[PDB]
Amino acid sequence: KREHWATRLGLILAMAGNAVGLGNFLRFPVQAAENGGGAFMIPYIIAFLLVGIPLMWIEWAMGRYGGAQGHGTTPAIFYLLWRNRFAKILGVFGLWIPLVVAIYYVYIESWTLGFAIKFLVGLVPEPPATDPDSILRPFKEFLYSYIGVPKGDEPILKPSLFAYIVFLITMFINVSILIRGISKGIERFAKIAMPTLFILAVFLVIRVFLLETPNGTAADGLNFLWTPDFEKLKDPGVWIAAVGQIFFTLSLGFGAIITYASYVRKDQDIVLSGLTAATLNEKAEVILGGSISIPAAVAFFGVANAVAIAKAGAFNLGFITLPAIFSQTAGGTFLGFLWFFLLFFAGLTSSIAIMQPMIAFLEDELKLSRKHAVLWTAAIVFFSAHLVMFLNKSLDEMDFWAGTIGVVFFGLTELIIFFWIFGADKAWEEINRGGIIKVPRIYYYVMRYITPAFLAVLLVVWAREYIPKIMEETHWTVWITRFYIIGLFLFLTFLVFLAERRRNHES
Ligand SMILES: CCCCCCCCO[C@@H]1O[C@H](CO)[C@@H](O)[C@H](O)[C@H]1O
Ligand SMILES: CCCCCCCCO[C@@H]1O[C@H](CO)[C@@H](O)[C@H](O)[C@H]1O
Ligand SMILES: CCCCCCCCO[C@@H]1O[C@H](CO)[C@@H](O)[C@H](O)[C@H]1O
Ligand SMILES: CCCCCCCCO[C@@H]1O[C@H](CO)[C@@H](O)[C@H](O)[C@H]1O
Repeated sequence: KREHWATRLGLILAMAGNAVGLGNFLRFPVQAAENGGGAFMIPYIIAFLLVGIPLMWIEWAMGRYGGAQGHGTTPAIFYLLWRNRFAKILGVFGLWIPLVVAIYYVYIESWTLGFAIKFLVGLVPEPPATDPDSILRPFKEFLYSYIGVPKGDEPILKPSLFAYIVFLITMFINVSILIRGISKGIERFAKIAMPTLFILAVFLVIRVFLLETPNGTAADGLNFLWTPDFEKLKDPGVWIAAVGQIFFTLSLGFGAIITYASYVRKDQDIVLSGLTAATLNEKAEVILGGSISIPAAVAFFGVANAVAIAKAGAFNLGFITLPAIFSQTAGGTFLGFLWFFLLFFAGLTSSIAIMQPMIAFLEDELKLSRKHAVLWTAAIVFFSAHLVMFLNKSLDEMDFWAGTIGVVFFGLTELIIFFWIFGADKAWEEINRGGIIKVPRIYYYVMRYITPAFLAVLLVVWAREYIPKIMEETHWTVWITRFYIIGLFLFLTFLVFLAERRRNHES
């Protein structure tokens, strides 16, 4: 009846693949540097222990629970968990979030593929020594020419022809994997991509470790992230930043886990498999990820400038700073190729995970073939992405409502539906059923009180500090993007309507 993962190992590597592309290498280093890396470890571990693990297991169980009844998607899974019309409209969010994220994410993934192509061939800017900004500016210009950034006032992006071609290639590659299916495509690619990612990261970590400059060494930069500033541990903002990173550490709230877990067999383990996968992502995020960006930056610019450059963001550190830092070292363009090849493969395992929920919806509810479901989903993403490519703050706008506010809000709804409405006793049985290991009794208290309290705190905080703080100082072109992604929610709600009408006719 339903597709299933062939092997336990490929399932875990596939699941681990979702979180890797969502800034695993870039986000964690920045959050630690802003909040004191050594000090930041304790909040990060508490959040991973009291938020990430419980929610991951909740998502795994909801996916597998729905997959037994033939549904991999939250409109139907919520309705099975909660027999109410409002659960179906709430489930639309769980389709909407991964779809909106995909609209701009695959485009960003294309940037790594294009940059990797340009670096491999050596078609990169070369700074002439040494001025911190004069090294950074020619690469900042390089990204802007690729994206088509205007002067600054204009809201129009003029993407390069090369960047458009690469976006098509990137989309075609996504389709090649997704069209093969769960085991022939996703699972086969994850068994190839994850080890390749591991070798590049380790290779990069060793290479970065050997970087030295009169401004500093890379070993000094590594020491900045493990020596604690215990005085910064008392700040509530560090705890707010720790919980938020965990969502990107494990790709919680994007719907990828649920849809993936729907192809887990009804009696297969989710307790050990999900715990292993979440451990893989955390180890890769801390060890491998938190050892390439910051240490290389500290070596070239010293500790002080590095924090000022780490405050420029995780994206400014990934496409401008690190390529400019590798630009000066021996074999540096090839190291930039490796860095960008790493990002692309990490993106590939993630872009296929957030496009699979829409593919599952068409198959499960509208009864489309995999071929048609993959192509139609590809068409919708490719078409909608023209908004992200040509409208200036459009990417930023989708990232906020879907990938920032949306995922955290949806994570709380998953908890309440499964553990409060569906029943905490029922949900506990569903989680631990078929488990190689069993969840400890303490997590029943955590999943029912601690985890929802932490999320509601993060939300109300992330709300008041982001949502209504500045609703008036955004340019008027943001309404274009808001109008479109609101139309997408109406489109999905109509499809859920059609799906019920066909299900009321198949009787
Ligand atoms: C395959 C479907 C094509 C849809 C066309 C989208 C609008 C065209 O897009 C433009 O194409 C030009 C070259 O063709 C590029 O130079 C421009 O960068 C790009 O903006
Ligand atoms: C692996 C393939 C990567 C994409 C290669 C296509 C690069 C498109 O690049 C374009 O090619 C044109 C020539 O036809 C030139 O006139 C344009 O200046 C150039 O931007
Ligand atoms: C595509 C047509 C959209 C029309 C835009 C809505 C009317 C303009 O609304 C604008 O919204 C901004 C929100 O940040 C405010 O800062 C501006 O003051 C306001 O003029
Ligand atoms: C913001 C919440 C409102 C978004 C638009 C929902 C209004 C449409 O209502 C929809 O009608 C359908 C009838 O079958 C039902 O399947 C859906 O559950 C219901 O949400």
